[PDB]
Amino acid sequence: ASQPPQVTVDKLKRLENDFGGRIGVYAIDTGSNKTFGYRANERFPLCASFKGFLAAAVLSKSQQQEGLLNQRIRYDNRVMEPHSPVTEKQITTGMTVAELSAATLQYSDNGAANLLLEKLIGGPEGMTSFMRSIGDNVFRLDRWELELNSAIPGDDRDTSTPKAVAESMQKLAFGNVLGLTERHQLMDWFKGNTTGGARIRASVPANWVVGDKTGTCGVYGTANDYAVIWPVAHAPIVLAVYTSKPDRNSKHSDAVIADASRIVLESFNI
Ligand SMILES: C[C@@H](O)[C@H]1C(=O)N2C(C(=O)O)=C(S[C@@H]3CN[C@H](C(=O)N(C)C)C3)[C@H](C)[C@H]12
Ligand code: NA
Ligand code: NA
Ligand code: NA
Ligand code: NA
Ligand code: NA
Ligand code: NA
Ligand code: NA
Repeated sequence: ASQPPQVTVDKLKRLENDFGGRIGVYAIDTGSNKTFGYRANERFPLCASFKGFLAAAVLSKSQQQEGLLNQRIRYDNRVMEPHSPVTEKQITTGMTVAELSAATLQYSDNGAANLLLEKLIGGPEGMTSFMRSIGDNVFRLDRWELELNSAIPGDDRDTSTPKAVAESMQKLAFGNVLGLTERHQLMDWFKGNTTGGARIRASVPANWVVGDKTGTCGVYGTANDYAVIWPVAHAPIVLAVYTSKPDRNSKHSDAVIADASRIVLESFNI
C-alpha cells in the first residue's frame, strides 16, 4: 500500500534540481518499521539540530542525579553568544537546568547550549559520547556554538546523517535509553519548539501533532529539521530532512524542507 521507493526518489530528485542543492531524508514508521531514505547516509551539517539531543543528554544525566533538572545555574558577567533570546533575559534570576534545556531546544538558544555543554555534558566531546552511548556511531559534535555552524562542504566536523538523526530520535522518543518520565519530558519539549513552523510542521495537516528541532547554519544554503509526527490514529513517524547548497552565499529554503517532508510522508500512504 505504500508508494514505490523509486517514485519517492524521483520526486525528491526533481525537488533537488529546483532547489539547486542536496536534500537528504530518512523516515521511520514506528508501527510497521517501514523506512525510506534518500541520501540517507550522506553527511550534512547539524547546525542547531544537535540541541534536541543535548536536551536528551541532560535528561539522561538527571535520570541518575536526583534533582538535577531543578538546579539553578547563574552566569553573571558571562558574554552571551549571538541568538540567546531566553538566556539574555535571565541573568539576574539565573535559570534551572530544565529551563536551559527547554530554551536551547525550543528557541535554539546558544547561551543555553554552551552553558549546558560546559557545565553538565562535557563539551562537544561529551555530546558525542552521549550519542555513542545510545548506539549512534555517526553523529559528531566537534566545536562549540557558534563555530559549529560553518557548514563548509567536505568538512565532517559537526555533522550527522539523516538516517542517524532519525534513528537516534526514534531511540530517544520510543526506546529504552530514557525512562518514562524522561521520554515524556523530551517529547513535551520537542512539541513546544517555536522555530519550526515553516518546515516539517508546514507539511502536515493541522490536526497532526509534531515535535521537532530545526537547524539553520546561515551559510551554504544549509538548514534542516527533524521530528516525531503523530498522524491521526496512526503510529508516529520519525523524519529527518537535511539540506545544503554548494555556494557559500546562497540562502536556505524553508519551503524546500516542507516540500521534501510532504513527499516523504505522502509515500507512506497513511
Ligand atoms: C545562530 C545559529 O545558532 C542558528 C541555528 O542553527 N539556529 C536556528 C534554528 O535552529 O533554526 C535559527 S532560525 C531563527 C530562530 N528564530 C527565528 C524563528 O524562530 N523563526 C520562526 C523565524 C529564526 C538561528 C539562525 C540559529
Ligand atoms: Na504520483
Ligand atoms: Na558541518
Ligand atoms: Na528526569
Ligand atoms: Na526555558
Ligand atoms: Na559560524
Ligand atoms: Na556538501
Ligand atoms: Na525556495
